[PDB]
Amino acid sequence: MKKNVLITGGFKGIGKQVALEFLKNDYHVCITSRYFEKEKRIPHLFSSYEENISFYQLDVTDEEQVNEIINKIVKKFGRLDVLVNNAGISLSDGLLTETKTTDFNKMINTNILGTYFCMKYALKHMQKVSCGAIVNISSITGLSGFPYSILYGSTKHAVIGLTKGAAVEFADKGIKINAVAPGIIKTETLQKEIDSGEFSEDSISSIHPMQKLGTTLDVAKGIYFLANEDNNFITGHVLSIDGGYLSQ
Amino acid sequence: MKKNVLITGGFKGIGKQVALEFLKNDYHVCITSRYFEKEKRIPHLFSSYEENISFYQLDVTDEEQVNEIINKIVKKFGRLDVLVNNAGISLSDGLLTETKTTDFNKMINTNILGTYFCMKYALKHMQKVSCGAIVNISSITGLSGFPYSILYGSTKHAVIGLTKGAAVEFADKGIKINAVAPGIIKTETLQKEIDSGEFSEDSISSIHPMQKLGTTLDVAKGIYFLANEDNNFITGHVLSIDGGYLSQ
Ligand SMILES: NC(=O)c1ccc[n+]([C@@H]2O[C@H](COP(=O)([O-])OP(=O)(O)OC[C@H]3O[C@@H](n4cnc5c(N)ncnc54)[C@H](OP(=O)(O)O)[C@@H]3O)[C@@H](O)[C@H]2O)c1
Ligand SMILES: NC(=O)c1ccc[n+]([C@@H]2O[C@H](COP(=O)([O-])OP(=O)(O)OC[C@H]3O[C@@H](n4cnc5c(N)ncnc54)[C@H](OP(=O)(O)O)[C@@H]3O)[C@@H](O)[C@H]2O)c1
Repeated sequence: MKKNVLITGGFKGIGKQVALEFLKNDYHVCITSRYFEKEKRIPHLFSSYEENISFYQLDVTDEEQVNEIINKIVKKFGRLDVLVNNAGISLSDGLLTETKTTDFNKMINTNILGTYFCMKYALKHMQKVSCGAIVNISSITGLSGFPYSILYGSTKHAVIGLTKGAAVEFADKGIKINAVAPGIIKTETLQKEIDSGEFSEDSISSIHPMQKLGTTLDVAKGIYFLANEDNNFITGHVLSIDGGYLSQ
Repeated sequence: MKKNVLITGGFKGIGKQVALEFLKNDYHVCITSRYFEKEKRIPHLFSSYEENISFYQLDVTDEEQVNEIINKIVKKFGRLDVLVNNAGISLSDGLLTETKTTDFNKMINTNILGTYFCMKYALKHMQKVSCGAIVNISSITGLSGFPYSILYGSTKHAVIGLTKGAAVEFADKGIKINAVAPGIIKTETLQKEIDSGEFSEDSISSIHPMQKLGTTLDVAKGIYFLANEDNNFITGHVLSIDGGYLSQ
């Protein structure tokens, strides 16, 4: 009876807040981790929402598993209203000439191929019912040049390419496909790097015109807006959630 | 007491639906017309919301009147949470070589100067309280070249310039300033232009990848999202509401 959303992730950072936002809006939420040990955290991370959450172990770089997991979800729930491609990694070295090819391949595998696999199998099902929403997560580095994050940015550019291409291809099938482009977001990972003193909050906050960091809630709200049933006419679009970064 | 929004318009087309959207979300709404006689329509257009609506006669091309009306609103309500620059005109002729300078100046006056005047005086007030949101209405023609709508397109490009410029300028002052870029929207005006027979619906909807026209609700929903209290980190952005038009 509830709309059903799959988030690649859900246990930390942006993904957890995305899960919470859909839960607060009466969705059934499928969340994932590579680690089966995370399933037991559910009643404690999402106190009152436990009954509306389903766990799946999933590595998005494993195409066969992506197909299996999405098939399982469709079989169990008989619907797949929304896919949120949250899973992503950033392996930041130094300048381009010092970067490791193994790092770039890992980012490609997770950020590009993982998003591609999830789209590919989600769309096979969404096509049949001529409805659904996909929201991909890019970055400001997906729309501009960012020193020391060139390779990550390249993958996030590629994500935008998958978003716009798929959008145009599936536009007449009533499926919406959009992306968000967050600026620097204060996740748990960043908060502890600030708390360990070796990273000044104001130092990184200053790259945004708004002179503050983004929150996981800022991102979750944008994703929810693009995904919900009241989105009838927005597709192929990249929503910047960046404190004004891309406008200068 | 209630959040207060000013819309330049409110009696027809996109502007009416924007009023309705803010009303449904518990705002007090100031709506305007150049024509004082429209005020008596309010109990009939907005049956159950009449108590939460205030009428102001306003021509946005008259800078003195813009300053007067915004001052009167702030004096009476003691707040101005949101400004929506809805007022705009399209005077289409033929190719660029056949266009009338008088038509261009009219569009410049309403679409560029009107938006600028309202921003200018709204920001003098919002600056004082370090909060507020402005949503401007541009167009897909503000982000692409559109034969036979070159002059209108030029004014809507200019709107984006005002949007991005002010966003960066006021970002550190807590004020959000964004725009929407709608595709072709089925308003009352368009509905009857299809009814006359000069246009087929399928004919003009075919320019959008989604193969349908946008609605006034589509636009109102996008505007509300950018304007509401839960937008903390989106500024300087142009939200496309165009059935995928700009993604091709
Ligand atoms: N943080 C930022 O400032 C920022 C800015 C712009 C964009 N983004 C993007 O936003 C998304 C979320 O970032 P975040 O900072 O919230 O990340 P995070 O806190 O590091 O969490 C990463 C999430 O992705 C999952 N994941 C990673 N690799 C996976 C794989 N191979 N298969 C399945 N799941 C995998 C993790 O699941 P398990 O570890 O439980 O398996 C976890 O849920 C990413 O795409 C990121 O690039 C982040
Ligand atoms: N319709 C579309 O497909 C479309 C697409 C992209 C963008 N837009 C833009 O969206 C906005 C609304 O369009 P719409 O189609 O809803 O327009 P509409 O139905 O023609 O309504 C025009 C509105 O603008 C007001 N207005 C016009 N000139 C004014 C002036 N000099 N001073 C104050 N108010 C003035 C009118 O008020 P009174 O007549 O009551 O004085 C009315 O409320 C415009 O900026 C338009 O360019 C529309």
